[PDB]
Amino acid sequence: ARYVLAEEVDFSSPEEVKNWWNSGTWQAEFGSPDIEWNGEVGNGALQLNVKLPGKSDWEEVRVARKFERLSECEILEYDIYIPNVEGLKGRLRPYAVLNPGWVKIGLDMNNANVESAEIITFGGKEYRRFHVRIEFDRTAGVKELHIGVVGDHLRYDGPIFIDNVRLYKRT
Ligand SMILES: OC[C@H]1O[C@@H](O[C@H]2[C@H](O)[C@H](O)[C@H](O[C@H]3[C@H](O)[C@H](O)[C@H](O[C@H]4[C@H](O)[C@H](O)[C@H](O[C@H]5[C@H](O)[C@H](O)[C@H](O)O[C@@H]5CO)O[C@@H]4CO)O[C@@H]3CO)O[C@@H]2CO)[C@@H](O)[C@@H](O)[C@@H]1O
Ligand SMILES: [Ca+2]
Repeated sequence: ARYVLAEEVDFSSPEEVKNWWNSGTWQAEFGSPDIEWNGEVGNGALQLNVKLPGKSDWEEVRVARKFERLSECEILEYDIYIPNVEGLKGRLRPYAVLNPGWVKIGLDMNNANVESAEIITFGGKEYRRFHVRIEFDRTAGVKELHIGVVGDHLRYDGPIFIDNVRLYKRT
């Protein structure tokens, strides 16, 4: 099948951040501010301030945005960056959800142990980089994309960044 890019969010400007909201948590917490713009990471990225205790297999924080063409789309991609602090252990289990309908997509398709990760550099600082690619079916009536950042025995108190959110549809 062939696809074109329908929507893309690169967070080049802080005014994009108002389109995103905190859609909840599960066995994890947001700090304050929960979500903010960061202009160094990714030349602009969405910064989630999180606290994951690292005691269970599913410790989730979630952000969301409306996308008018979401019901026409079939592939989602995004990047997650985590500061390359020494000693971090555990697994990320990132996924996403389409709503209305709370349609969970990509469950356990992009899981990554943090210990053996690609790195990327911004501003002379290193970040662990995790790419997420999810295929799904055209889903009628959906209008919101929720991105779920999930830790699995990943004890971490600090920022996690999202960037390069891309949605593709068929030509
Ligand atoms: O407010 C918005 C929205 O929230 C809804 O509630 C959400 C809630 O906030 C959470 O996001 C919750 O999250 C669940 C995930 O969707 C998913 O179901 C996840 O499933 C995991 C599971 O926990 C477990 O880790 C499992 O591990 C397995 C593994 O699959 C394999 O079988 C292996 O062999 O065994 C292990 C161990 O058993 O893997 C699953 C993923 O594949 O569980 C999360 C915790 O429950 O989802 C809720 C919705 O279901 C609602 O309040 C809604 O009303 C509201 O709109
Ligand atoms: Ca960016």
